[PDB]
Amino acid sequence: PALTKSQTDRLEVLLNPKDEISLNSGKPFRELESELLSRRKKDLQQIYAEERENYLGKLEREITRFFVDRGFLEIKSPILIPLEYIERMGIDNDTELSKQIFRVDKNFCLRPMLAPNLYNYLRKLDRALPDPIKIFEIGPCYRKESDGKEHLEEFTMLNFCQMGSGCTRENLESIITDFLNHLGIDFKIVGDYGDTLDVMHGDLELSSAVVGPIPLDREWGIDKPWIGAGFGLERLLKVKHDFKNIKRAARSESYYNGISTNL
Amino acid sequence: PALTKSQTDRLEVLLNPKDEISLNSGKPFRELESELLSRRKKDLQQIYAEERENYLGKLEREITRFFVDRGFLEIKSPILIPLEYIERMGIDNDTELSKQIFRVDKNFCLRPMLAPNLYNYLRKLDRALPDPIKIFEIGPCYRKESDGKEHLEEFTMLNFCQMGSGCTRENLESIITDFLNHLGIDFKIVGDYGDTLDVMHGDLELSSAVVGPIPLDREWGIDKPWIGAGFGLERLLKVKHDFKNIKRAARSESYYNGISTNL
Ligand SMILES: CCC(=O)NCCCC[C@H](N)C(=O)OP(=O)(O)OC[C@H]1O[C@@H](n2cnc3c(N)ncnc32)[C@H](O)[C@@H]1O
Ligand SMILES: CCC(=O)NCCCC[C@H](N)C(=O)OP(=O)(O)OC[C@H]1O[C@@H](n2cnc3c(N)ncnc32)[C@H](O)[C@@H]1O
Ligand SMILES: [Mg+2]
Ligand SMILES: [Mg+2]
Repeated sequence: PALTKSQTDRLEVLLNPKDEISLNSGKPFRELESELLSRRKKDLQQIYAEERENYLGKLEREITRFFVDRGFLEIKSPILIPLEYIERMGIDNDTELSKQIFRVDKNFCLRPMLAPNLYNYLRKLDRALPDPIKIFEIGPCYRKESDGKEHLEEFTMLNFCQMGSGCTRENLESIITDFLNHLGIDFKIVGDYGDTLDVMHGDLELSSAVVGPIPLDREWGIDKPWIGAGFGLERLLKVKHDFKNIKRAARSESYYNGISTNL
Repeated sequence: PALTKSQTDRLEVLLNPKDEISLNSGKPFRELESELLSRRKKDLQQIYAEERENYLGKLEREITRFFVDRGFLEIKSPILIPLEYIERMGIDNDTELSKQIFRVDKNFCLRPMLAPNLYNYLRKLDRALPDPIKIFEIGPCYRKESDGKEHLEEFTMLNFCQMGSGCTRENLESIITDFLNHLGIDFKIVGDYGDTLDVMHGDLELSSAVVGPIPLDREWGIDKPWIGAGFGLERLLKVKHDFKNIKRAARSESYYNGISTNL
């Protein structure tokens, strides 16, 4: 008897990429399930005995080393930010991204992006640090999505930026290229001062990158050239580990390093 | 002319511990301010030229290494959790901690603690990992406080726990002792199965620790012995760097590694 769709969904939860297992084979569900449970338990046992690191934490540490070694200051700014920051980012209540904001009190929200806080750091550090000013942050961001296969409501962004000298399109592309080649992730940069560039892996957007200046800058007290880009860590993990579903790369109680925890 | 209280507040923002500067000295405000601005800019310049690491990120990486090296699995679980988890933690709407929860939708909240998610991981991993099960998480937690000098609304917790064999009071105390002596933080353990222990630095609570089992366990499908403790990273930093105000240790736009960013 062929497998049901429910049975197949269950096995797919337990399936890891390159299991090299045959589903249309003849063996009963009970046996296919038991084999996969056995392998996934062995996977968790191996992690526990050997490395013990979470993929998302580990990627964050690897990205952090990359940017610190190339002259970028590590920032840790608030996750809960004023709603006023969202309007000052030019996100009107009429816009689609405005519908995606998780509001917290009358006055606050979960940040949907790193830009507002990094803008403020750029302005502030310009009074203390020599040109060029190079900073980055990694951390949680939040957007209400009709999520599915490549959007999470709770995700993790990297944003880096440089302000002052050396803020060219060529340098932005070179940093992106060095970064992704260091992680071992395949990509192409797609796009036409004011440039928006998308870093794609096939149809999947890994990053939006910007070559400033842009008019928004003056709302944040910024009047120098700048370059920057934002990457989703879960997307990077999804590509790197060949997960079919981005939920396998998320902060989660249902997956650990892409392995089902419902065993 | 003596300094005003406002002037003194301003200088205190710029003052770092062991500046060895004399305020009741005779020199005008303008000059004292200029000296401190100069030193704080030099501090940021030194960080930028040399290490480039944020203290909170760096402490997290150091704590992570400590626990991974001693057999604990690194967890990264959701920050946004179901409100049902809070009631199942035995936090009634009549309780004070219930007033402190940041609600997000009808159904979700920002986690005020790590326990509910770690409970779920303990139950799940018990089907896969050999006894004893040893896990930890580090990350953001949220409580509405009348904050002041030692509470933040947005803070960072470490929680570790062990379940199964070896779950004794002596072992819990030994792990706490090794951890704090590794960080170089002075402490005493204060307290009388079911034990609550507070780890104190003078009057400042660094941790609450628990020797299970306790009755709550069965709401989470846990029926084995366990031990665990939760530490605030910002409190640890405050003690370690001798900050007078915990805001200097927080995720912030006003302080970087305890140095004012308003220069
Ligand atoms: C100082 C300002 C600065 O430095 N600006 C430069 C940053 C420009 C860009 C600016 N940072 C920007 O916001 O784009 P995005 O909303 O498309 O998000 C960027 C990336 O986040 C990931 N991402 C976005 N939403 C999600 C989601 N719901 N789930 C998972 N990953 C996501 C995804 O990888 C996407 O490509
Ligand atoms: C599986 C369950 C488990 O493993 N349980 C063991 C954990 C027991 C204990 C359990 N984890 C517990 O919740 O106590 P707390 O609310 O007093 O918070 C603990 C610590 O967080 C810090 N802390 C708490 N609130 C704040 C704040 N508003 N600002 C800064 N630091 C804070 C502070 O260091 C405090 O000592
Ligand atoms: Mg985009
Ligand atoms: Mg307490």
